[PDB]
Amino acid sequence: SPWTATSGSCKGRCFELQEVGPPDCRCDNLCKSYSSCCHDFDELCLKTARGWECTKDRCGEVRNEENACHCSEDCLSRGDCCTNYQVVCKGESHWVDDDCEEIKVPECPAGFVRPPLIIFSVDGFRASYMKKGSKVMPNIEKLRSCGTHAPYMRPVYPTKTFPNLYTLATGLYPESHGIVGNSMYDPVFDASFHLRGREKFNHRWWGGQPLWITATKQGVRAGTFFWSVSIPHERRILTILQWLSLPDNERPSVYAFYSEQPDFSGHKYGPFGPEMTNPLREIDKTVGQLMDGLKQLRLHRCVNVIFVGDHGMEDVTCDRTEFLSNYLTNVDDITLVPGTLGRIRAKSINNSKYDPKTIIAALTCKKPDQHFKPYMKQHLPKRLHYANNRRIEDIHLLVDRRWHVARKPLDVYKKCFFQGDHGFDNKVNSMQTVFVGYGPTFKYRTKVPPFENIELYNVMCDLLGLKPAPNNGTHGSLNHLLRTNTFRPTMPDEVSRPNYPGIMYLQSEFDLGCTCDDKVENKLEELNKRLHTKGSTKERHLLYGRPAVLYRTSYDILYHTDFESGYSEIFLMPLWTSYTISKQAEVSSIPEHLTNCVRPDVRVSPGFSQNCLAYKNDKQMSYGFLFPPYLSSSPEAKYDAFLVTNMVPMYPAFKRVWAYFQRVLVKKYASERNGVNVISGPIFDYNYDGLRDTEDEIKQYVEGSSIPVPTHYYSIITSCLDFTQPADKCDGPLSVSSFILPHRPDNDESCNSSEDESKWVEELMKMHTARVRDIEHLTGLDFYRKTSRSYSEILTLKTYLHTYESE
Ligand SMILES: *[C@@H]1O[C@H](CO)[C@@H](O[C@@H]2O[C@H](CO)[C@@H](O[C@@H]3O[C@H](CO[C@H]4O[C@H](CO)[C@@H](O)[C@H](O[C@H]5O[C@H](CO)[C@@H](O)[C@H](O)[C@@H]5O[C@H]5O[C@H](CO)[C@@H](O)[C@H](O)[C@@H]5O)[C@@H]4O)[C@@H](O)[C@H](O[C@H]4O[C@H](CO)[C@@H](O)[C@H](O)[C@@H]4O[C@H]4O[C@H](CO)[C@@H](O)[C@H](O)[C@@H]4O)[C@@H]3O)[C@H](O)[C@H]2NC(C)=O)[C@H](O)[C@H]1NC(C)=O
Ligand SMILES: N#Cc1cc(Cl)cc2c1C[C@@H](Nc1ncc(C(=O)N3CCC34COC4)cn1)C2
Ligand SMILES: [Ca+2]
Ligand SMILES: [Ca+2]
Ligand SMILES: [K+]
Ligand code: NA
Ligand SMILES: [Zn+2]
Repeated sequence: SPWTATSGSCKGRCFELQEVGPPDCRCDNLCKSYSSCCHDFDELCLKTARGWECTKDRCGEVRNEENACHCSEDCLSRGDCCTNYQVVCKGESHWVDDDCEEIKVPECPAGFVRPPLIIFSVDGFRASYMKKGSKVMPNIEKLRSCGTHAPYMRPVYPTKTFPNLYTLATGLYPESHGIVGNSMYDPVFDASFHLRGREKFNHRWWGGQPLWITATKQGVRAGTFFWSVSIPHERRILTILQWLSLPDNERPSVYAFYSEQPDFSGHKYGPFGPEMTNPLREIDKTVGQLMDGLKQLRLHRCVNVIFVGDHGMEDVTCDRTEFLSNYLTNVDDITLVPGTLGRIRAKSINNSKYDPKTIIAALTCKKPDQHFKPYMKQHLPKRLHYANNRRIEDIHLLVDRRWHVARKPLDVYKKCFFQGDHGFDNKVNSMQTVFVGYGPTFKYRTKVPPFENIELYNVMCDLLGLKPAPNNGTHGSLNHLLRTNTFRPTMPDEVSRPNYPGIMYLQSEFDLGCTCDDKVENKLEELNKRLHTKGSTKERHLLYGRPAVLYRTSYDILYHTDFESGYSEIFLMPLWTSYTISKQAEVSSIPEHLTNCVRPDVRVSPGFSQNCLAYKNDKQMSYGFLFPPYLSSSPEAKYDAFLVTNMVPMYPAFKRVWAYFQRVLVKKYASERNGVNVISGPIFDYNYDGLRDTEDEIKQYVEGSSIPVPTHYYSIITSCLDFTQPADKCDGPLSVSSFILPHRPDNDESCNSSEDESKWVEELMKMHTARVRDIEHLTGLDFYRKTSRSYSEILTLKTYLHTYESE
């Protein structure tokens, strides 16, 4: 390691805020972790004498600087009283014993320019501990009941510690901030990141801009967020309280506490082992020390406190391990990053025999109850946002909750007794964690719906008056947590205006190789057809306004009896198709005579249309329709569903999924939700960056054509939250579920796909559930432009994820 001159001194420097560089010895809260503290750091900065609590006998003692904390009359002015000083010595109450009283305005001491923010972060604090441990956590239960709380907060994938803490700090997905696991190899650096050792302290791992840097760059001082493991929790609290006693111009406005518990014990004992009660009690006692200490400093109605976890904890035992050696012939030629997720790469880049395709195949649906599923990273559910980083191996194993994956059996017993772990898919209930906000800027006695931890950075910025660095939150989506300091964004400006084409082409101008048995012949209904094509039913089918197109392109709005679309002249297909299905709608067949019907659209030039010949010649690719012919309002309207402008390229394997969605599931949802509005369309994300591809990024076309092949198909399914009102006459808040289905040429993902669609398609769709915001990123469209609802409410709706977990 680098040389440090430990012969310097921490006198007058204990828990200094500014870092000093090698070779200078350190006195900060992380110095122990770098083995670089000055020789007298323990003696001066980690005093322990007489413990952490005042007692009657110590009240008004002569100050003894040796003591861990003080009970002398000068201690409040020095800022170093034991947290219970005023209770024991001055007849005050513990904070927890005081009634909840609304904090309508900050009540801060003179010299405080803004309410400080204290983040109280807890590792492995599973969401359900707030109910199941409530009898042993009175301080936490008071924060929860009196402040603003969610029933749970969704972590990021993988549900590991450093990825989640750093997402809290940055607002970024792991793929963007770079901490993609607790273990990583970076092929460009040729460097490895591990929990143990020095490499993880190198700045090149840590991307984005974390909150303490955002603060500092904008003139807001920060406490150092990382605490060496051996610093007792009592000392971390005392350190924060001492910093809060610094002069105004020296004093931070943002702070973080961290606890390794309950994660540490949860690994040993399982999430609900009897041994878990004590760690929860201890954390609660720490919270009480903080709050008593704030009360002493007259800050308990001034500071905003966030109580937040990184991830939950699941029951996992050594016996529930899958071994790759039971699947692969070649297990010595791979490197596996193991555990609650798998990542596989070649052991040697000089091995020309390594082949990811044969590895995937050998891992796919090989054992009936197989407890992991292999994916190429681009095929992972888009909601995980887990692909666009060179540190993420191409081959990924999604491991079932309660299981591990390992390379060989000896890997498990050459080192177990553990009973808990985490890392699984971030929709899994056991992985959910906690959020409580308490203070003047948060709401009083308020429950908010579950939300994702990527959203918190923005809020913490709002709490501190900071402009957030660019991040993956949706700023304004959490305004409903806040009494004040809301962020009031404007809707993005539409970049491309639509064309509204009329009838401009004769049938014979088209030479598309299409056919349709549609030659059948009325002045009464002549006018009706013309009205429908000029948009007379658009209010029924486009319920929340046209989506706005946020990039430069050429597209047409096309109206029909049963659906409206925004048709791209560049991609030769809709960007979006919008239609409403009432609870009373009937499903019908595709008539025998229309099975292979495709019809030219006389509003759209031959040159801006798909053609049927390309599909005939492309022996791998077929086609489907975005507005489903099955849900036509009448036999005559059904002809509109067969327009070439409603056609999209679909692999036969995918058509099985799509047809079941369209013929069975849409009507099921309309029945259950009292009507639904559906917006469906293609997505192109060939570079797996979560963002709309430009034309030049497209890697596959329908053979012999310029018709690009989507990587995914989306649908956004909206109805009235009050399901006593039909989707098309909803006066209040909305309810949404969405999906982003991978457009794959096989159903290998679905191990039961040989069975009828009723046994597997809906399961696939649930796995590929999505937020509206995910679709916005992937399409460059902006939805819900014209509703009766507040914009912040709509932002919340766009971040909603339908998870399909139990309670
Ligand atoms: C979630 O939120 C985040 C944040 O808003 C979104 O990420 C942004 O998306 C942008 C598009 O993908 C991306 O913009 C690019 O930035 C390039 C330079 O970036 C550097 O500087 C910024 C600013 O300080 C910094 O944040 C970057 O940090 C990344 O890289 C470092 C390593 O150096 C990492 O430590 C860090 O974690 C982060 O890595 C992540 O992003 C990079 C991409 O930058 C990925 O590769 C990583 O895997 C990881 O995900 C950088 O230090 C900039 O140079 C780009 O400009 C090109 O594009 C335009 C397009 O027209 C073109 O005109 C330009 O000429 C240029 O092209 C030329 O270079 C091409 C690339 O080599 C070349 O092929 C061409 O031929 C051209 O010569 C571009 O603007 C932005 O960096 C990230 N920011 C972050 C923090 O990740 C993210 O999209 C959101 N996610 C979702 C789903 O919404
Ligand atoms: N990023 C981030 C972030 C974001 C928020 Cl909102 C709060 C906090 C954080 C960070 C956290 N402090 C914290 N985390 C981990 C550790 C830890 O593990 N350490 C220190 C040495 C070892 C490495 O192995 C043992 C210590 N301290 C408090
Ligand atoms: Ca953790
Ligand atoms: Ca893309
Ligand atoms: K074909
Ligand atoms: Na299958
Ligand atoms: Zn852990």
